Amino acid sequence: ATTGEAYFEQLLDHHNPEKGTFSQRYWWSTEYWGGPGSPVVLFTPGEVSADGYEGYLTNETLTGVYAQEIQGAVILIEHRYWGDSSPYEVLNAETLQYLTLDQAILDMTYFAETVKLQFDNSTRSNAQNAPWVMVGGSYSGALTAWTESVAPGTFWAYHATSAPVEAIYDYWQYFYPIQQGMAQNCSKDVSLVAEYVDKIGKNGTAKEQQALKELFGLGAVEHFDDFAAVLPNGPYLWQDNDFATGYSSFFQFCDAVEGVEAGAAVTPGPEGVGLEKALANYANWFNSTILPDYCASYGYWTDEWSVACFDSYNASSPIYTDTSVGNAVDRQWEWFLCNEPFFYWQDGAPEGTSTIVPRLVSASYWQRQCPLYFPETNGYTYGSAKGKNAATVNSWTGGWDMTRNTTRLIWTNGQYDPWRDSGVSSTFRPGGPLASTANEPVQIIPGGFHCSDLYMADYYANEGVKKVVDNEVKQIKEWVEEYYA
Ligand SMILES: *[C@@H]1O[C@H](CO)[C@@H](O[C@@H]2O[C@H](CO)[C@@H](OC3O[C@H](CO[C@H]4O[C@H](CO[C@H]5O[C@H](CO)[C@@H](O)[C@H](O)[C@@H]5O)[C@@H](O)[C@H](O[C@H]5O[C@H](CO)[C@@H](O)[C@H](O)[C@@H]5O[C@H]5O[C@H](CO)[C@@H](O)[C@H](O)[C@@H]5O)[C@@H]4O)[C@@H](O)[C@H](O[C@H]4O[C@H](CO)[C@@H](O)[C@H](O)[C@@H]4O[C@H]4O[C@H](CO)[C@@H](O)[C@H](O)[C@@H]4O[C@H]4O[C@H](CO)[C@@H](O)[C@H](O)[C@@H]4O)[C@@H]3O)[C@H](O)[C@H]2NC(C)=O)[C@H](O)[C@H]1NC(C)=O
Ligand SMILES: *[C@@H]1O[C@H](CO)[C@@H](O[C@H]2O[C@H](CO)[C@@H](O[C@H]3O[C@H](CO)[C@@H](O)[C@H](O)[C@@H]3O)[C@H](O)[C@H]2NC(C)=O)[C@H](O)[C@H]1NC(C)=O
Ligand SMILES: *[C@@H]1O[C@H](CO)[C@@H](O[C@H]2O[C@H](CO)[C@@H](O)[C@H](O)[C@H]2NC(C)=O)[C@H](O)[C@H]1NC(C)=O
Ligand SMILES: *[C@@H]1O[C@H](CO)[C@@H](O[C@H]2O[C@H](CO)[C@@H](O)[C@H](O)[C@H]2NC(C)=O)[C@H](O)[C@H]1NC(C)=O
Ligand SMILES: *[C@@H]1O[C@H](CO)[C@@H](O)[C@H](O)[C@H]1NC(C)=O
Ligand SMILES: *[C@@H]1O[C@H](CO)[C@@H](O)[C@H](O)[C@H]1NC(C)=O
Ligand SMILES: *[C@@H]1O[C@H](CO)[C@@H](O)[C@H](O)[C@H]1NC(C)=O
Repeated sequence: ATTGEAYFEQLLDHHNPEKGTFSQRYWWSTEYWGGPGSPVVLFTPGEVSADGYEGYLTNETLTGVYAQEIQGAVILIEHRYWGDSSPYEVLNAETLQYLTLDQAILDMTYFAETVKLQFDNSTRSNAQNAPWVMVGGSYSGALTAWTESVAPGTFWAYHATSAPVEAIYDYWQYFYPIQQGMAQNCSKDVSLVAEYVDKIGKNGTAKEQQALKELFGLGAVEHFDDFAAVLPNGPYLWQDNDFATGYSSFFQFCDAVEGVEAGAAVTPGPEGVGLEKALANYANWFNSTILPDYCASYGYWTDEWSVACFDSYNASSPIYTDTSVGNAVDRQWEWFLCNEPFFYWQDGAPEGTSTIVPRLVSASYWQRQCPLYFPETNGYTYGSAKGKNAATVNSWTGGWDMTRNTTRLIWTNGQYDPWRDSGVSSTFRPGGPLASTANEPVQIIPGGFHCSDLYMADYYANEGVKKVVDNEVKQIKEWVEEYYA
């Protein structure tokens, strides 16, 4: 009773049943369940082992809150090819061929119709006889949206928060919301430094380049674009923020760039400190607070001051060659990027557009790594090597244009979510950010980050988030009640 774990026999290839099944881990809770015929909330963590995600079964998360508000069960399902839910122990271009969006979608619908639940083994709790609500954020949010688009008729309702539904090759706009959200002074100074790094990369002497690398403690990094590629570590911490993280790693970064200590009486205004100070501060912040134990955290290395993990040009690096399901880099997600292909390459902005990341960090810098991760094996290669591209995925899914004709799907996006401009509220989406309708609601959380509505800590910290949560819960509750009308 109440909680449990089990294995579901998921179809390897939904288009060829006869190729067989594999074991896929899921967890359940009936804590708020009303009994046979009551609703069910389904959620996958997405691109990660499900270990330590048990919280999504409780009302400390939005999934548990939905369940509580509609008297439903809650099921956490581990995504295929992660954790204990991989059909193969070795992951290369051949074995990864069944890690595709299409498969992942049909997993969800097939599971909802097919699973034999321990808590109700009469089919009264399956999707045929009870309203299932699929919820997700980030990639899992996209999978949720993509399912409503590609495979409607199983789930009663869908909620996708921070969903990158549009595949984008040169996703320089990853950084644009960070640039909008950051302090004026930090934004300006980080920009200065990023542009200076471009300048030295292109038009500097060998000594100037060696010296610049020394400032960051990266004298030993061979390729100048590998060095440039570490600078985004600053802006990347924006993605770790929510409304309950306070003076987080990100805000420490900005303070370091501006050159002040936490709680300083005297701070610079919006003008900032300028290049000379900013560069010094940025380099020292990285050298002293980020570099130590950075490579060691991958497990493949152990020296505190190692720079081995920064080498994107070494084809033998364990980052590329570790084919195991438990690999440290999440090559499973890299597969989706190179194969589907999503790409989502996080780049410096085009000439003529202000950037907070060096232009030397380019789409090409990332695309070069795909064949290192996935060398041709038995004639099998990554999709984008056979000229599959962004348009390939978008034609089929609809991308951010799947919004034309939707049924009981609600969206949430964050004002300053790095993933915003790959989703329906992108400032760069043709027709503009998607206009909310009663049929297809979209809310943008003011000052929001990535999936800021999933954590109930954010509900209590922030009025904006509470507002948004109340609305979307009420919307799911109204839609769910309609099922029984
Ligand atoms: C120019 O450059 C400046 C330098 O970089 C730059 O400055 C800083 O700006 C950033 C951006 O806002 C500041 O960020 C944050 O800081 C907030 C915390 O502040 C206090 O604490 C820090 C750190 O110190 C302490 O803690 C450490 C250990 O953790 C100790 O070692 C230490 O002893 C301290 O206790 C400190 O730096 C701050 O200091 C200043 O402000 C105090 C007043 O509070 C002054 O006394 C002091 O002199 C400092 O100020 C001076 O600078 C300001 C300008 O910033 C001048 O006006 C002033 O005259 C002085 O010169 C504070 O002591 C932190 O809460 C912020 O985070 C919140 O928001 C983010 C973003 O949304 C959320 O992700 C996060 O979860 C958190 O959210 C919550 O609060 C929101 C309300 O803002 C709310 O919407 C949200 O829901 C959530 O709230 C709820 O939770 C709260 C608890 O977390 C709760 O209170 C609330 O009720 C809700 O429950 C953010 O991290 C950064 O601190 C500044 N750094 C400085 C000044 O040193 C400046 O902005 C740039 N300017 C321009 C124009 O570009
Ligand atoms: C920026 O990054 C550098 C590495 O790229 C850091 O360095 C060095 O770090 C330590 C600390 O100085 C040196 O080590 C020694 O530490 C022990 C401490 O007891 C000594 O007993 C012994 O002499 C060690 O050799 C490293 O050797 C040195 N590494 C390299 C490759 O130079 C540097 O500290 C860092 N700068 C900042 C400000 O953090
Ligand atoms: C979140 O869920 C918990 C656990 O179900 C809720 O907790 C408790 O509150 C119930 C309703 O008031 C009580 O009847 C239970 O005795 C109590 N359970 C436990 C284990 O402490 C909690 O209220 C929910 N949070 C909100 C804001 O509704
Ligand atoms: C490229 O990566 C490989 C694999 O990690 C590096 O390999 C090796 O070098 C280490 C550093 O001395 C040795 O300690 C390892 O035993 C060794 N491992 C293997 C599998 O060869 C290699 O040095 C890297 N090459 C460059 C030029 O950096
Ligand atoms: C369903 O569960 C009940 C629980 O007691 C069990 O007795 C019954 O045999 C189960 N039926 C089937 C068909 O598995
Ligand atoms: C480097 O030099 C070229 C040619 O003078 C110039 O047009 C360009 O702006 C410089 N590039 C960078 C990145 O600063
Ligand atoms: C929208 O889709 C529904 C369900 O597939 C369909 O029945 C309806 O006719 C469509 N409407 C439009 C305007 O395309």
